[PDB]
Amino acid sequence: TRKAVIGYYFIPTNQINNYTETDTSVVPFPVSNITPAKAKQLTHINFSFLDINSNLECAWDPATNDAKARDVVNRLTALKAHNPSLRIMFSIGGWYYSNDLGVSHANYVNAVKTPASRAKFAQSCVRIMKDYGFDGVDIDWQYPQAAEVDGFIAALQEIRTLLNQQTITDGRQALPYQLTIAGAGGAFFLSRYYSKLAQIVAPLDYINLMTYDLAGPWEKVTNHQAALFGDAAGPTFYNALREANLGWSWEELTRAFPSPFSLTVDAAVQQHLMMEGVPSAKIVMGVPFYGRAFKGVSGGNGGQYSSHSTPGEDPYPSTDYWLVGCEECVRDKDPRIASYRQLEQMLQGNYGYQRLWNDKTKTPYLYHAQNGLFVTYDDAESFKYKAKYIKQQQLGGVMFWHLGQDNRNGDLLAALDRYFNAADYDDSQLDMGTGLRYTGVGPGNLPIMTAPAYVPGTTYAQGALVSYQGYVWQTKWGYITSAPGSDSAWLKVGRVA
Amino acid sequence: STRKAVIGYYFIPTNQINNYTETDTSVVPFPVSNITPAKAKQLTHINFSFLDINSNLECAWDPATNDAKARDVVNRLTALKAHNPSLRIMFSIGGWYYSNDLGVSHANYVNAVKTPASRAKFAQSCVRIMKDYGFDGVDIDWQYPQAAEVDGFIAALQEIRTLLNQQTITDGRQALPYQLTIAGAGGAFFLSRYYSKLAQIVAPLDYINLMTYDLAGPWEKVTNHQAALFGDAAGPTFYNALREANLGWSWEELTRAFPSPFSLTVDAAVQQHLMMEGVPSAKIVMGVPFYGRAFKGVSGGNGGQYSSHSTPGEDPYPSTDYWLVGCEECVRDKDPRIASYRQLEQMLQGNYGYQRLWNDKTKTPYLYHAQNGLFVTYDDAESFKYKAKYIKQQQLGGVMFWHLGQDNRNGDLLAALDRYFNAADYDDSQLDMGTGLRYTGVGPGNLPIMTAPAYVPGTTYAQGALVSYQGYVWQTKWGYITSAPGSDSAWLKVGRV
Repeated sequence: TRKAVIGYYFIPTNQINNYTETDTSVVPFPVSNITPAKAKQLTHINFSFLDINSNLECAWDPATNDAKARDVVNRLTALKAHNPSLRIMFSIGGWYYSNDLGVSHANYVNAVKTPASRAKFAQSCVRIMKDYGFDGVDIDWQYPQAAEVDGFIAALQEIRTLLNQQTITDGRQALPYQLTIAGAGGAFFLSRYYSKLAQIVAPLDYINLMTYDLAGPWEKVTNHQAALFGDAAGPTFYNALREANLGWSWEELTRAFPSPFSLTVDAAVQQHLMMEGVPSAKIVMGVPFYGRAFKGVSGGNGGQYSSHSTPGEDPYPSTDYWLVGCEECVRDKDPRIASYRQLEQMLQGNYGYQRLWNDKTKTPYLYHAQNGLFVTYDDAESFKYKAKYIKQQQLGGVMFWHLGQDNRNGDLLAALDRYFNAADYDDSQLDMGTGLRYTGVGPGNLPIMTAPAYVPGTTYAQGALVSYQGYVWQTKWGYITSAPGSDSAWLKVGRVA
Repeated sequence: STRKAVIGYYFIPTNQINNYTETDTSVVPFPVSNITPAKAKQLTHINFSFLDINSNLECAWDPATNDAKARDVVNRLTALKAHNPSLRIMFSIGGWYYSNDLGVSHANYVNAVKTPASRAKFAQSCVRIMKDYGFDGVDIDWQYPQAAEVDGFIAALQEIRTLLNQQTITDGRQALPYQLTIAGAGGAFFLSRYYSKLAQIVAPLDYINLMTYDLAGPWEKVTNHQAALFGDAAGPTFYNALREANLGWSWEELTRAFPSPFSLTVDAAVQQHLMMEGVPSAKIVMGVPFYGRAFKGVSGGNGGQYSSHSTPGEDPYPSTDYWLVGCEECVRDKDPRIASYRQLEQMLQGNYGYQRLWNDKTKTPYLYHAQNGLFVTYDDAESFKYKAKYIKQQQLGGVMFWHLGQDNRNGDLLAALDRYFNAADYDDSQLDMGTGLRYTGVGPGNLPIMTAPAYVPGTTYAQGALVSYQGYVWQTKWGYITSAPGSDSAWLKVGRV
């Protein structure tokens, strides 16, 4: 089955309102930059972002010129003429609109509250989808928590019911309307809804993991923002999933959530697979088409794992643009982030950067010795390892943020497509390295084990193993005269064949 | 100034009941007349033991019991009330022999609490037995109900409480109400069976009498004190079974409440009870042993403490070798592994080769026989000074002990307990409680009082920040916290306002 390749197309309201395909100082990335070749390389384009208004319905930002919005969407849906499998999805949410302190956060919480609100919200999503010509709905709430999760789940279920009926009504069985969400790619935010992952994923075609932004100026130590595997020399983090309302014992939590651990792409994927009922085929790995930069770093390890003097707040609080050669940073007023397009140009500009590679994390980084700069980013080489991981782990595919950040020729997208589909690419001998893998085991993903059946009336010593009611259990202490189950003395360690 | 409870077990095997006499210790070692008026005044409760739960699922005497003899023995005990208007003669149902998992009547306990009808019939039989023989309350000693049986056990106790309170009104006993108590586990391993529902178990009781002894024994590989008040870092430590109880707490919560490994001591048991919300200190009674446990084959260097040994742990004693030199009662009872304080005192004053030593951390005595390689852990009037001070400082309900027949002829241990609680001329203000290890877990029931600024919606908090909300003080487990305590898993309750 073809791997999904989901690329975000993000355009701010002011660019839609002044949309033009002949002035990059107004619209840096017009839809006309997406050629038939690029369209064939994508399976989904996530148009972003729509929002939820105070009337608790899906809607465009009110300042949007509707005619111009339709025109932009039309340019994207016209790409389907070049690829019969391509879907132009629309995404509702994003950090700015939906974060806890975001401008529309209350609308997300309130829309999912009751059967009536969820029905009204769900119907609005399908109305918008049909009115503008989209092929599916993507929800990007960053992120629901606590009492909001059950409502969020019911909302997704309702949208799924409505989309499925719309597929039949429209005779779209060959290209059914889809439903996806962008999910947390790190344990801190993931802990908010982790316990109910199976219910969240059930109504979805895919859950697109935001496996990037795992490092940044807001952290005290420089690090790779999207390491595939861990580097013991790099920083480690508290495993927040140990605090999710799971109802597991101390041993169970400890075995499932080693801590401290390496915040990596592999960690997020494995944390999702640890939960029962989350299929690998629905998990999509996200990758960044941009890098993050730090200043005031020390040499020694190429700027890796160093203290730094980079402002961590937003917006960038200063007027000094210190990322040498990054003119894009000047225009966007932030020297802490840059598109791959720009980073690649900086590499061809003889500006003093050295491209280095970490063979444990399988990601590149730039080090500017002279000025004390470190940049963590991804490229066609790190994507070889990530694509092989997607294949080996049987994931659904890849997602990326965002199309406008690829170089002009679209090389990163072309690479992803090549690694999944080209007859002339062979990664059978690609060595995945010895970087740290996430090895937690959840009572939801126990290995097959074999042990003698439990015998009532028997007294068991510490560490004894027995099979009982479908699982293999181990004693945590001695003189056990109780049967396996809720009784504190027994630990579920495997599944009986 | 509420009087501390002093609860002594009066245990009498059936054959002694059937051959009861107060003029021939060869047949009845400890007859009721040995409880002089002076001793009766020092007790608040005598727990007559043991009754059982029969196949009919009702409280009952041992079938081989001569009922007329039993009634006469009981009447002799209730006659003691003539010397102490506060004295209650309770009866205890259970004990290890009848109710342990592999015990002869275990099935009856599990079955008696299964349904509303089985419970009503069982509860009714307890009150009937109480009234018919003239007892003043019901003590249940099931060792011990398991997780699946706990809810039934709780409901049974609530039923008995309801019937007892009705009987108190019907009998005009407002001045000395009928009581309900249980003997509770004094070590974490057995306590973990019902720990999660401690509050519910304790609600219908006047007292929960902790069996804070037998914390060392031949079933353990390392010799140790069986009732250390506080811990000795040089002694063995144990796995904290409570972290595996069915609490539903988070990793941080479980970890801070249940350090592991830990020192199995009397203080640990008491503090573990106080950590639960709804368990009042006034209902907690500290058990103490009037007997010592002996080990053979110990080595030197620590006076016999913390040594490997060659003592059989099975019951009955699997040999005919009575190796506890000087212990005549051990031959009588065919078991050299247990000796009454009465017998130990005689062995000490004899010239048998024992040396009495004192561990100033655990605040308990022990005997070491250098010639034969023997170790004995026991309690005496000196260890009782520290335990009585602890009962007062911690505002516990009182003390319980097993058993009356093991005190010396002058009743010195019972007299000591009464002295430490009630003598106008005893002063323990200067008694040094030592530097032994205290149990430092913190749970919902013993959060320290603290102050912190009120939580403010919309504020972002760093790692370690403290706020007050809903009457508790909370601290963040990581950074960039954007929601409220009780809704965001990043907050840990660490104090009480």
